[PDB]
Amino acid sequence: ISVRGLAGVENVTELKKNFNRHLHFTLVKDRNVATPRDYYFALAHTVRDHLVGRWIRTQQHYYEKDPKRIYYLSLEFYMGRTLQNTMVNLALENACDEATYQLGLDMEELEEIEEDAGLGNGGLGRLAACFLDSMATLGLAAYGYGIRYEFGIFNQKICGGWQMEEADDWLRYGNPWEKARPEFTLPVHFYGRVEHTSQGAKWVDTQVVLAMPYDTPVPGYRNNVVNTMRLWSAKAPNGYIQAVLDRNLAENISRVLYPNDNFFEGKELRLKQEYFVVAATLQDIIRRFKSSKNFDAFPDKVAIQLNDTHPSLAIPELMRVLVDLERLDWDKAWEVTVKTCAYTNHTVIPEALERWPVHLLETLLPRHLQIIYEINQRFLNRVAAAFPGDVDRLRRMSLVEEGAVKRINMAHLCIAGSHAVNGVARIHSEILKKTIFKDFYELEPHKFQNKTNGITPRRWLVLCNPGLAEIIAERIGEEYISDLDQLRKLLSYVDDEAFIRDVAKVKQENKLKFAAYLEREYKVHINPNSLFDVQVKRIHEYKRQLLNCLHVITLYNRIKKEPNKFVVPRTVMIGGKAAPGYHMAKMIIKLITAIGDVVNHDPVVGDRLRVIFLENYRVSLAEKVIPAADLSEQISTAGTEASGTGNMKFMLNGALTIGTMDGANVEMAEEAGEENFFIFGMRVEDVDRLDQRGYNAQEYYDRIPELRQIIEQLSSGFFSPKQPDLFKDIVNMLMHHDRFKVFADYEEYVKCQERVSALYKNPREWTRMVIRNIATSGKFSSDRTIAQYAREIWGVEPSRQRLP
Ligand SMILES: O=c1[nH]cnc2c1ncn2[C@@H]1O[C@H](COP(=O)(O)O)[C@@H](O)[C@H]1O
Ligand SMILES: COC(=O)N[C@]1(C(N)=O)O[C@H](CO)[C@@H](O)[C@H](O)[C@H]1O
Ligand SMILES: *Cc1c(COP(=O)(O)O)cnc(C)c1O
Repeated sequence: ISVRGLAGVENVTELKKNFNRHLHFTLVKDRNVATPRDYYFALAHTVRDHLVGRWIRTQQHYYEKDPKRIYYLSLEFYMGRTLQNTMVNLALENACDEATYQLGLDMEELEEIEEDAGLGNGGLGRLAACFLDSMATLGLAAYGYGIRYEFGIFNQKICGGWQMEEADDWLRYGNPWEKARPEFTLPVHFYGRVEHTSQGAKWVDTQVVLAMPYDTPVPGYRNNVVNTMRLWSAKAPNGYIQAVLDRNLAENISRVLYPNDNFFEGKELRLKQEYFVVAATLQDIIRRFKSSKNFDAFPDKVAIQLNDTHPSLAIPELMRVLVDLERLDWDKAWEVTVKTCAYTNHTVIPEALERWPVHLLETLLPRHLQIIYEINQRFLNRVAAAFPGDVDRLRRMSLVEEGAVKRINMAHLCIAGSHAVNGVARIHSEILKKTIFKDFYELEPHKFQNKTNGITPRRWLVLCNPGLAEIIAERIGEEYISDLDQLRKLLSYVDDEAFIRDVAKVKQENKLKFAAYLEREYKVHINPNSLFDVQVKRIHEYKRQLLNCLHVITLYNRIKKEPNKFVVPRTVMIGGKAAPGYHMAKMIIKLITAIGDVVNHDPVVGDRLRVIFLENYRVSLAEKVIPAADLSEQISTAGTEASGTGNMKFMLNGALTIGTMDGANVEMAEEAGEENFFIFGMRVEDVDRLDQRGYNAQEYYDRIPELRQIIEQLSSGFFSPKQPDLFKDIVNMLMHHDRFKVFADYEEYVKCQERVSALYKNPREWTRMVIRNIATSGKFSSDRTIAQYAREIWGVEPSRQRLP
């Protein structure tokens, strides 16, 4: 494969030399007892050596040049594995492949040893990771800042058809990429009280937790740029035994990632994590600023991007530093703060927005609450000046929410304290200005923007689908890898017989490889000559895995009704993690496995239909299953999925999409042409009209015989004979408390699925439509998204110029 680079003779020689050297000196092993794991580590250290010179030169270059610095703060960075990504970005893949082969090893088998760095829940976490990759590739002096969790998202086991959570001890064998930096450890304060003297305010009597940074290299695509991701680790400050044991209390701050996707859990520990990242990060930012070329120019030299409201405390924290410590007058400090910060909102689901009770804030961060109240007062003074007499607007826009439990609306704080606020897909950003943040948009229309998400073509095409990346390069070269819009050139081949044959060959190759993986690793057998119908994403009610479930049972029931009637064979795969405390999501996973239990063992169905639940869906699994997918399920209720990103890996990897007009699905359909998509169901307007007159699930049940049959099968125990009432909760929700209107999209979804099967019956036309999708996926590269952030928000110009 040409996109994988050269395997120079000297390079290969040197690599084998360093591989053996590391096995000896670093791993302290000898070939006779070395395990595949040992070899994986020897290769990883060998590959890591190649990043060092560039890492040092890059950071040195920024200190010398002093460009504006981009600080991307996030509580999640779902990086996945690093070995292949590093070889790809450094053009070492073929060289290492040859070197390892000459050493009698299979590089791919070695790659399977590496643990996914799973410091993320799903979309938002992965976006942070794609963004890091694009910022480096675009030559931006960007710094990823987060927290080094000891345990990322739990490993999902399925036992008896149910999800079981196991700690994700990803650091057991170490992390060869990161570099501990204990020398740059910083103090973070908690609790305490505030004193107002003659020098202003003073935060005193605080408890200290130390933040120790660990730096990870972030390589751009062959431009010799290696940026940094700095993750903070909590350390206790500098009878007796119990006192030493109690050091765990402070160190617990960075122990584990809260496993919630699109759900706010107001736990004090989570608040600590948020302030922890923010306080330490901002000390780094101020220090760099001071040793650069004073505060008037701070915004010209610093950009702080908030990945949702998670690190929103950065606003009052910056004000605290500027006012309490640097002694800037409030007004000036605020001007600087707003010009420095920008907020990215990723959801409209109300239960996902952060609203911290004021008592928690008053106790844990007394000075920050005082600063927040002052920010609010001045902000509401401006609202009042702009809309005199509009008292309810004041109440609505306030950073303070009034109930039994007074809370602080973190999103309102972010809008008030940021010069830019953006949504993550056109429809979502428009919805923001129309509903949720309408008052704010009216007060400051210019603050509001859109930055449609993207995914990186390196990990999500070149790494995961080398076969596809190769046939594409065969026709248009390699420029598209960091200029995805060039994929448009592929429209010239919709009628090219060789390309049509190869696109289909590549997909079938991936399907065989994926089938081999499931047999080997999970001992699951799937029919390779079936349509691979895939819905992989976190289990949620709004994502409607349940709708997928209704369809699957429909397919089963239709086959049983007319057994001799031909149907396009399908392997329906659903995978994803459920937050541990999310009851319905866990019941849904169980229904999925229970459906398979019946469907997969009915002799009449045979291999015409199979339903499997893919265990432990994570980034590394996404890289295997997405390239093998024929149909991509993106069926959230219109208006609920802010953007989605899995939708865009599927499109880029040759799968056709069946989905609603939600999030970026809208833009995806627009780019490819609705005739090349399988859009169905209610649009946002329809959902609202239903909400206006009231959603009554009974009407659909009463009017659709096939739906009725399925609900009665669930309620009577057809999918749980030993426990007839097992799914009563799902049925009750669907029939009476379905916020996401599953029944309302059932008929159109089943009809749309019929249309999917019809096209699949025509391999040639299925493939030509696929080509029209791949060819128009360019807009969804994260390089485009990031270039937009740079020019429209950060005020810096991206660049593809190589470093020496
Ligand atoms: O005072 C200094 N003298 C010379 N080089 C420096 C100095 N401070 C930082 N650097 C260089 O700039 C890099 C950037 O460090 P940082 O951005 O503060 O993490 C350092 O690793 C050094 O190469
Ligand atoms: C707190 O809000 C979120 O986490 N929002 C989400 C997500 N759950 O991943 O963010 C990602 C990245 O923007 C979006 O693609 C997705 O539709 C949205 O739901
Ligand atoms: C991309 C990705 C997600 C987000 O997928 P959506 O379908 O947009 O929710 C979640 N998990 C992993 C492992 C991903 O790679």
